[PDB]
Amino acid sequence: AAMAFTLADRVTEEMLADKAALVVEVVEENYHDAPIVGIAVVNEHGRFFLRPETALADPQFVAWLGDETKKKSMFDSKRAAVALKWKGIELCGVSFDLLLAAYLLDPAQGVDDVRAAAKMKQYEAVRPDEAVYGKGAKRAVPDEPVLAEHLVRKAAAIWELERPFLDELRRNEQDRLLVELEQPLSSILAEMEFAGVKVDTKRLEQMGKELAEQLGTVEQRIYELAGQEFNINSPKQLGVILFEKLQLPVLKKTKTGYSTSADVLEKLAPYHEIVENILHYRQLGKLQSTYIEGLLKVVRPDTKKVHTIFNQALTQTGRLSSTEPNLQNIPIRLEEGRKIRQAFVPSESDWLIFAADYSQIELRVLAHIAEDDNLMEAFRRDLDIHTKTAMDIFQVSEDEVTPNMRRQAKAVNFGIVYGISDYGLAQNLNISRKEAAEFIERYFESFPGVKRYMENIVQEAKQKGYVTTLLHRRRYLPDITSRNFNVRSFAERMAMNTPIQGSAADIIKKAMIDLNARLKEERLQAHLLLQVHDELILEAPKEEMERLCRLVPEVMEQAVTLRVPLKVDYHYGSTWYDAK
DNA sequence: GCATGATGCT
DNA sequence: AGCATCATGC
Repeated sequence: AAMAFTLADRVTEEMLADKAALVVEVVEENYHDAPIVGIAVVNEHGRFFLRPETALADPQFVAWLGDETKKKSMFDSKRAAVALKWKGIELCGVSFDLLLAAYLLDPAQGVDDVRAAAKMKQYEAVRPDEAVYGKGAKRAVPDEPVLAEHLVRKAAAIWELERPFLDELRRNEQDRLLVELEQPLSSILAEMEFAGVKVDTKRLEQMGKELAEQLGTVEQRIYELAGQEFNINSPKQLGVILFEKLQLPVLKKTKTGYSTSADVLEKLAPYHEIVENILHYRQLGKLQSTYIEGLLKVVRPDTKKVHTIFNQALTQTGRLSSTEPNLQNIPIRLEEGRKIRQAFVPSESDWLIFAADYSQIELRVLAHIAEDDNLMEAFRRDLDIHTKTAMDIFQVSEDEVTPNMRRQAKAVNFGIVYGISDYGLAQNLNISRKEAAEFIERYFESFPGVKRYMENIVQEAKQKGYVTTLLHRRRYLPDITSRNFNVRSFAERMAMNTPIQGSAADIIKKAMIDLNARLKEERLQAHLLLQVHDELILEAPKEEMERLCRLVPEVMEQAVTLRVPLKVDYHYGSTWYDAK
């Protein structure tokens, strides 16, 4: 039974009411400089569909869009906001975003369209986007009658679902999390994505050139050591040359066939000169394929800029994800990949890259939530946490902790974070489980408060059905009651870890909001470019560096008040590579 | 078209 | 942990 609506030929005053559900449809997944396919407005006066060419050319409609006092409820308003920024139009007054409300209520649902969110409340009078647009190749905008009905039905759902969603968010004590955190953050992310990051493609093209040289050299060497040419990129052909032709030991297998996993080849290293070349070849290869060739594909030729899209409603912990390209995983660990960061430059002459990062925010958050005296005292002293952990679990003085001891205490801290899995520890430390488990027990002896928190949180997750973060983000853990050891075990590790990774996500999001408010009050030209989980990257005139050196760390450190201090380090330079 | 398995980051 | 991407290959 079709839904009633006016298929408008011109904008009317009726369509410019004080409150409305608004749909500004951008069908391309990547909404940067993309077409707006149609518009729908549902308010107390009715339902309307507007062709974009006419409404976006109407001064009253554009003014209504930018009027902060004209409240709009939408689904993924960041997508619309950015598609409109590319058209020189400002979107304001978005007081409710259904995608974000759904995400906060339950991130595991995987809500990615209005139909998915509506189903959460037994509302199914709207179709899934995939159903009307199709998938991949066959994707396509349908004819106006079909298109117009779909947009109006989506707008009507938002109009109807706003109250029940806000009601549940309030019961969950998540209303402010939505209104004061995620929604204001959405607008900040829109500015970042729209601004983009400048790329020195000539540099990138020079690197790919040398990398192509190296690659070819290591690849030929590998054919020598193997005695024949094969597809090094095929773990299949790889596994046969290593474990059959060269008879290397099988220390590990995969579902079917052999495992050429990274650390397996690490173990194999000692036996053959070919293993080191395959690992090096894999390193240069990832650099070439993903970070030179892949990057170059998404750079806009007109501006030499790259515009990521931050998925704000995907992760189970409250973290953001980044795509097309992923700017949260640019190489930094090994020096050869790190050089890729030389290609990321300021978008204006005489401007520089400024990067600030939290120092151990997770362990600091853990010290705070577990209220572990030893852990809190360690951060209050701003101690090297890995040396301090080594001192404690190995029972030696700072003087006697050796590099191998620190590396292992560091391994327990890296693991500790993510629910401290001893099976995974043992593999990381390449030790037996009984030994890994021994490390863990010595940790809990030294950090009793952390032990108690892990126990208490697992009990809570069981009792309530979910765990929450500092700012009330929530994660349901149905598997924590499983009678299957493994399944139940993972959920218990999520119960321990989510409040840690999730609260750190909360903290840095609030810092971003606080920072932009300060940057504006100061009328600084400096602005955010990226966020990579525990660090913020900006660019600004070289003349603003000194003010930034003082402003950025302070805002980040003061975003929330914990039982221990928050510490932020920062650097700046002429390329991302130099902001170190 | 997909998943498998691999590397990259926090 | 759990994100995103890319090459293979069925």
